Amino acid sequence: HHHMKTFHLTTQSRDEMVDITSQIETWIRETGVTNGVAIVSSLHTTAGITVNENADPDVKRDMIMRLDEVYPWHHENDRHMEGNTAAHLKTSTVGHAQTLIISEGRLVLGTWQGVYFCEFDGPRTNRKFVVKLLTD
Amino acid sequence: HHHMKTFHLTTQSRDEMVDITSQIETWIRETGVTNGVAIVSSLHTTAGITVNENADPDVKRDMIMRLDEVYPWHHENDRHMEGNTAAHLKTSTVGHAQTLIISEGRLVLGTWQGVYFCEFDGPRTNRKFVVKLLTD
Amino acid sequence: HHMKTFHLTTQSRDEMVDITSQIETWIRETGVTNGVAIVSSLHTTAGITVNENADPDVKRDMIMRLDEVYPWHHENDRHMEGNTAAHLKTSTVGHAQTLIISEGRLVLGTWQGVYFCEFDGPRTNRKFVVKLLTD
Ligand code: NA
Repeated sequence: HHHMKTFHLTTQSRDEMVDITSQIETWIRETGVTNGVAIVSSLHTTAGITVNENADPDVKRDMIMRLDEVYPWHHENDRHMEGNTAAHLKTSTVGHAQTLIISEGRLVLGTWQGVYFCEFDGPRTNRKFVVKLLTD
Repeated sequence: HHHMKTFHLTTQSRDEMVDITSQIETWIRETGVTNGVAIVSSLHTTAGITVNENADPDVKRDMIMRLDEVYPWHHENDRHMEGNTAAHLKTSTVGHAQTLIISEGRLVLGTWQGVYFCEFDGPRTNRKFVVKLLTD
Repeated sequence: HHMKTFHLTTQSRDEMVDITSQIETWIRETGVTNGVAIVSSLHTTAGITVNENADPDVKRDMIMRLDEVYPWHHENDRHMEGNTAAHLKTSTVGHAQTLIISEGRLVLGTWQGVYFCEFDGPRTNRKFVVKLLTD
């Protein structure tokens, strides 16, 4: 498996930030990797990956709200037939992937940092992200 | 071998998203790397790298259009007299670099993911990105 | 395992601090020649970016534009602490950046420097980490 695993999620609304930290960690533990990096990569162009505050759900609510204002869903100048241009912008804005450091078997994250799958075009039943580990 | 290759682009307009997936894949094949990661990095402060929809050109058109509204070219509060502040914002917003996973001698990309060089201050004759592979 | 923590004290709400030289000094001390460096903020309100390292007006303008895109005060914010805008700016530039190391130097274009982006200062003992992976 080359320390690579695909994870599956079902999302429940257009916009959703799903904390995936524990899934990543549990799987690092399973592989036995102690030091290196983890690449966490959405397989989608309308859902991304970010790191942000892990405790107050109002942070992620406010992130979703602000991004909805920065990139409104409807725009008169949009040409992309599918209608989900805003989700493509949001995905490129937070990133499709994040690179995390692994030290002594743990993700190197501050106390309040968690890893989120950022759904911008839900609800969808088939969402996926990949985690790939590289060891020192 | 260092598994690092630099690529040259000439861009033809202020804003341009150029699909560079083939350059990256071709270099992976040439190096014989089967599993690991690829770091794709712009050498510029006014062009970045992103992963987004790789089939409908209207996605790229709309991305450029939306970014132009988020970061208008002319802004009364700008101090940077060269006049390309907006390009600097766009570059930091999409990122100067992306990290991709390599599995079975190919990039791990979802169905519609491609890698784009995002020119925000063209046309320019000597744009560069670097592809660095790391092996398992 | 070539990982080091660095502390910074920031001096205003918004500050872009050039950390390039600090990263490069670590690399030189470890003797790592080729690989990658992962530069990662430990904070949800400060990020890491790569941008223009010569003209201070670029980073002034970056801070200004970000403050317009994500205004500090917003009637619809529910996060009562008041620093929502810092969270958005952090996710927008990124909490971390990956840099290539070649011949003991960061692979950076002429005007490219690495910045710690404070969006909720001034604070003491802001931190980032640098992890090196060698070929
Ligand atoms: Na970003």
